[PDB]
Amino acid sequence: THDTGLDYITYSDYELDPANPLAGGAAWIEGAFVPPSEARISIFDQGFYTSDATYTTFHVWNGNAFRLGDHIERLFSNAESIRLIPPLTQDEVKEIALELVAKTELREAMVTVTITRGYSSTPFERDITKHRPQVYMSACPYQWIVPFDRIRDGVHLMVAQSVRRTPRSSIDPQVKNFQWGDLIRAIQETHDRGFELPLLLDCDNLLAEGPGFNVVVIKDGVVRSPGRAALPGITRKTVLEIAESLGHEAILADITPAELYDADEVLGCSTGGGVWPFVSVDGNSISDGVPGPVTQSIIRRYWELNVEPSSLLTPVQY
Amino acid sequence: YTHDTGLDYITYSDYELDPANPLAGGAAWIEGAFVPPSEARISIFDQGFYTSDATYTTFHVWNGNAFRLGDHIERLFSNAESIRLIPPLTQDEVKEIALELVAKTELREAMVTVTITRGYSSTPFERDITKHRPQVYMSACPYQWIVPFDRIRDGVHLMVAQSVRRTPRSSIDPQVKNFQWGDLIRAIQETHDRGFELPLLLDCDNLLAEGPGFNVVVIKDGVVRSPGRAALPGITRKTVLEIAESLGHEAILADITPAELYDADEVLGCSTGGGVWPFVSVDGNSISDGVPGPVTQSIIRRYWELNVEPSSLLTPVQY
Amino acid sequence: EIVYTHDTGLDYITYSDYELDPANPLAGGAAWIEGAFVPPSEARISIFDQGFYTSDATYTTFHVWNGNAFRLGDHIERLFSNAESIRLIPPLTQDEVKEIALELVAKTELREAMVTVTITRGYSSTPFERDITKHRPQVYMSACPYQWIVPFDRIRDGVHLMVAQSVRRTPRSSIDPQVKNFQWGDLIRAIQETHDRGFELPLLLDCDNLLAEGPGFNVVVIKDGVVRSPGRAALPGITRKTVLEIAESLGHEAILADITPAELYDADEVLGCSTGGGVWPFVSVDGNSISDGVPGPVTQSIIRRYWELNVEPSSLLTPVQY
Amino acid sequence: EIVYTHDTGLDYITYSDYELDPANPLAGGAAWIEGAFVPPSEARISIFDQGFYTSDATYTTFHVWNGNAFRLGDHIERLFSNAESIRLIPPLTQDEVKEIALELVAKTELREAMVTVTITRGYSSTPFERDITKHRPQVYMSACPYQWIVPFDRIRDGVHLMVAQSVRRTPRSSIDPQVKNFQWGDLIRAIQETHDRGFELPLLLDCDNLLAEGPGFNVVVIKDGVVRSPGRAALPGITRKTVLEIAESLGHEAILADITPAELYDADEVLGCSTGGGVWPFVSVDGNSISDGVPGPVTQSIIRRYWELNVEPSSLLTPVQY
Ligand SMILES: *[C@@H](CC(=O)c1ccc(Br)cc1)c1c(COP(=O)([O-])[O-])cnc(C)c1O
Ligand SMILES: *[C@@H](CC(=O)c1ccc(Br)cc1)c1c(COP(=O)([O-])[O-])cnc(C)c1O
Ligand SMILES: *[C@@H](CC(=O)c1ccc(Br)cc1)c1c(COP(=O)([O-])[O-])cnc(C)c1O
Ligand SMILES: *[C@H](CC(=O)c1ccc(Br)cc1)c1c(COP(=O)([O-])[O-])cnc(C)c1O
Repeated sequence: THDTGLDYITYSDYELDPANPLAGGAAWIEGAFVPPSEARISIFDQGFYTSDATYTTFHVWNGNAFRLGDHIERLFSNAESIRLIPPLTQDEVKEIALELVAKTELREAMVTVTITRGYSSTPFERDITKHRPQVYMSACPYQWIVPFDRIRDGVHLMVAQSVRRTPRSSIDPQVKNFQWGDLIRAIQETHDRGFELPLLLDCDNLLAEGPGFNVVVIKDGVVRSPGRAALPGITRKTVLEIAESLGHEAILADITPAELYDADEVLGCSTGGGVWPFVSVDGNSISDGVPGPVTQSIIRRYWELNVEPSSLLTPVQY
Repeated sequence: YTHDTGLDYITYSDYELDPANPLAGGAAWIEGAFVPPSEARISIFDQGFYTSDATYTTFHVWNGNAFRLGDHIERLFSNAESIRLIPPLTQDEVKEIALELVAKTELREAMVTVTITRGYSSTPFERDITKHRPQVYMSACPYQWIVPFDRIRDGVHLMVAQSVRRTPRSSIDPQVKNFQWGDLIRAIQETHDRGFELPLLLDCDNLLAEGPGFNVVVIKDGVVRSPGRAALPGITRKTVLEIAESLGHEAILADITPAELYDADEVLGCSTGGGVWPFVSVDGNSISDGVPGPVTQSIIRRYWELNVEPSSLLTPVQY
Repeated sequence: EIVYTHDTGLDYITYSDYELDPANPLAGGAAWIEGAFVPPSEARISIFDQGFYTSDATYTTFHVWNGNAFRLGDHIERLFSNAESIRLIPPLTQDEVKEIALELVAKTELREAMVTVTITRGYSSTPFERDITKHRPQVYMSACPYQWIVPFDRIRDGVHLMVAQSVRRTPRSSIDPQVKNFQWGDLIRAIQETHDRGFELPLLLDCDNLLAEGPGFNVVVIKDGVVRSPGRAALPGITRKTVLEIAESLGHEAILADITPAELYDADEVLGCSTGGGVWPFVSVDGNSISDGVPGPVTQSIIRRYWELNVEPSSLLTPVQY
Repeated sequence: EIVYTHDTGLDYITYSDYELDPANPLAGGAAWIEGAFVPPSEARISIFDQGFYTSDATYTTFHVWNGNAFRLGDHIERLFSNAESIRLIPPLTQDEVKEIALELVAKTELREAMVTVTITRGYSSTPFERDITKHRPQVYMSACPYQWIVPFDRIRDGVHLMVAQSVRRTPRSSIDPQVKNFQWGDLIRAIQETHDRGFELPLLLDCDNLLAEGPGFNVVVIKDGVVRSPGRAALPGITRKTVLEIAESLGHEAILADITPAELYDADEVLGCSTGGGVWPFVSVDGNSISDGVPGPVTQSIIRRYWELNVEPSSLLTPVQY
């Protein structure tokens, strides 16, 4: 829990049971519910040594899971893209994940579901029937990519020059993955040059995405986000739906660096922190330099959707 | 842990594993402890897993001797430096621990992996770089063969991948050994679809790159060439080019076109995982007369001699 | 002997019935160069024009059918936009270009024609010029008989497509395909590969292995009643624009998108489009049949409607004053 | 009026002392087009030549200094090799090309000159021609006064380099930089960026973010006595070849290699080279000084030796018969 300093983001008023060994954090590994200190996987799992895996991360707020159906549908689609047959159904995954959160007692949480090729085979296996895929889960306190004061005041963005986003013809960014070699290089560049977060470009020098977040660009009342070298984010989807509710045209598109610098407003979005403003790029102010009014309406409406009763929410049974 | 090979130049050791030893035939070193394979586990909160923020190397032991251990650990530490990772052990400390690990398994023929990660005490968004706490993990297992023995003798059928290309140096550098195999796995899958044995990937410029776990070498008019850019600087590759120079051939790193691959006199593959083997066809097209060439055969034999003949390439394991 | 008409064997494509005046030295073909209307044999440019030796130029090609120019306004707007993208200031206005081009066609007496308008950086300057004010851009035009990228029997029966493997479309970060240009090094390589492998036309892929375009044409892919065409590594074609408008009028969702090779092979229908020939079907890819290997019904209705739009009085048509 | 000599301010570069005959209509500049020797104002080509509208062509540019052609054999060999790479069969032999080119220079009376030889696919066919035998390739030549990519004072004092960020060199998988070509879309963008950011010349990177080349020149990087130049995304320059030979003669290791931006910034010395100006220093990159910001000693000895090779009797020189 925290006091946020923002009227639209609150936190539950509760205390964790110290008699419960899973309280405040836990994992599900090979059929067992375990505490964080016992949450370990085999070094012989291909999910480690060939990163042969995909995943998704959903969140729980005030005791409700946000867009669980969308999340598990994306996970299973991503698994299909890499020819991975999950050993559980979508319904089974949902039930186990919700149970895991319940055992932690966490009302505000992050829940990761990972599917790997497993430890019963190697990448050179001739017989595809010999592969034995694994599912791993973890539930932890909600994590913030940017702090609360920066959600209010905005963040300073940098366009990376020493690295570009991996092409779809090598390792597809539309498949959520742990292969962050390029994304880590971008973070390191950000430390060197003295900025807060990086945005990468693609092979054609068009806007891609950042480490753990999508970017959105607002110009003359039109709301645009990168369609190609970017994860199809659930937060992004929500942002574009909100934009349409407010009477704006909202579309996926190819966006140039010139268009980024010349934008009315710019924002970032992710399951890990929700929505926040980007007020400058490479030290150049975006319209002056303070969070724009369309961005502010979007941020407020997003957090309303986390609490107002709808089909977007699934109650956790504690 | 042993085989009859059917080849005069590859011979396993004649011995038996002690069944009273719980580490016999396989073991790992994890967070200061020597453990059996079933207890060899790492934290899911290690960044080496969830951001693949790690590098590694794999060396081998043959007839009780580690092969080119110094070169291997030098490459590992160089790769760590390339990704700004400060190892928590020295090169000497790593060598001593790795050799002890093998000794405890009693394996005379083995594969030994040394991995360095960013660790589990921090996250990718950490503001203070001093807060990172890197980890070292090791494992020792029986020697593994990327191709079987009959195929080392008779040759392998290669495929040039069309649905995927090797990750560029401007995204994830192939010259840093890494676990980020998304492209390499796609290539293996394409090989199953099209009915071939192993794949070779191309780079962004449609020049020869490398394969999943191996380098490629191309021989034409007595000149021996291997890809210099989109390829790991292999220790086996290095040995192959040294052997070629010994035999009086010009041996160089270079940019190689697909046309040059199809028109080659000889083609071979190399890796710590299996040594050296011939590639006798590409996309169903024969390389020369479709049988292993004579320069390839001399290289294969000489490689295995170097694994047994007493030299500075060898380091004895104290069993 | 200039060929300027044909019997097509198709009820929806009909040439005009007329004769060229042999007393006219510009009849059947002509050019506009440095203020002068000239015959083809005198249609020459300076080797010192940067439009040649650095290919520092852009262009467009429109057509005339049964005495009417098709979508002239859209064509000249795209040309001027393409010029702006490469920082080239045209020495004529859009209106002036339209007037000169229409006159040129009139002088040829051609009722069915292809008209190319080219803008170059010129011959008064070099690429290393320090003072940008010293550049003196040039406009060149030519008008010729209508040309067909594919023959009439293939418009009816369909064409055999090949996906290129030895070459890829130049990236937007080097030479932008969204700017019409003469820099065809990649496209010519693709054509040569089609001769090697024994196919009729090539389709190139982009850096991400997504569908791009072909030499002188855009590609369109139809699946479960949805009509899609490549948005990135492709010229914003005027024929493409017309095809998508027609699809919407038939009640289909019609969009620009990123399209995979798997999707191409698994398509219900595939077609090609260009000013140079209109619209035609692609019935196989790499020797694999698309559906049952015959032109699909959505494609057929698009082809027929396209040619109807070339004759039915609309704002898409501009009459030539012969 | 025609400028054909200068006082250079440099002891190692000296023009010839002579006067052009004003009775000669080809004096000071001329071209060879379709079998005819013509003056610059009549030097024109057909707009229907594919060398224009599909840039389906390759070329080379050699120079003449103090009445001798420099490395003519190497130049014509590269030209014929480049033609072969794009499946273009030249309509003249290498000997015929040499003889015609030398005659052309002789007719201009120029002792210091630039000579361009171009081979195109021609005007007797189109890119869609089914029968390869129907292609009729053309050769075009021009001879002009020697041209300087950088002025004399900058050869002495050095040039300010910029690494381009808005554009990258066309990949070998689209349009090959190892085939000399007129397809300069990326190179022109780089020049434009140089005007925007306030620098003198640009250097482009390749797809892997490694050093490529510049517009009309190769780059060379010197570090701890080792001399290196980009091997992949770069023309195999004749000037580059000469520079590396000179480096070996001075006792330096001289090699083609993959070079990173970090290595460029950290270099002891950096230089540029081309037929169009010879050799010159690069003293800063993106406003950052290379070493102490003045031309390095290895660079200076290379520059001087290059110009010695242009005058000292050797097999590198072919005399023009005036
Ligand atoms: C390393 C691949 C291996 O080390 C390995 C080990 C066991 C097996 Br069954 C398969 C592969 C590798 C190389 C080889 O370089 P070196 O000879 O080990 O120094 C080459 N290229 C890639 C991409 C690799 O991963
Ligand atoms: C334009 C190509 C042509 O206009 C053309 C003209 C005549 C012939 Br015989 C062949 C080609 C082009 C397009 C499509 O242009 P639009 O649909 O007519 O506006 C698409 N892609 C490329 C690369 C082109 O050059
Ligand atoms: C060749 C460029 C030239 O030939 C040239 C001639 C005159 C002028 Br003012 C400018 C340029 C070129 C090279 C260098 O090749 P070489 O050393 O002359 O054999 C390198 N890279 C490119 C892209 C070129 O065009
Ligand atoms: C995944 C982002 C996360 O799941 C995540 C988890 C914890 C933290 Br502290 C930060 C981020 C991801 C996204 C997110 O899109 P979505 O809105 O969660 O669907 C976007 N882009 C990339 C590359 C990601 O990895």
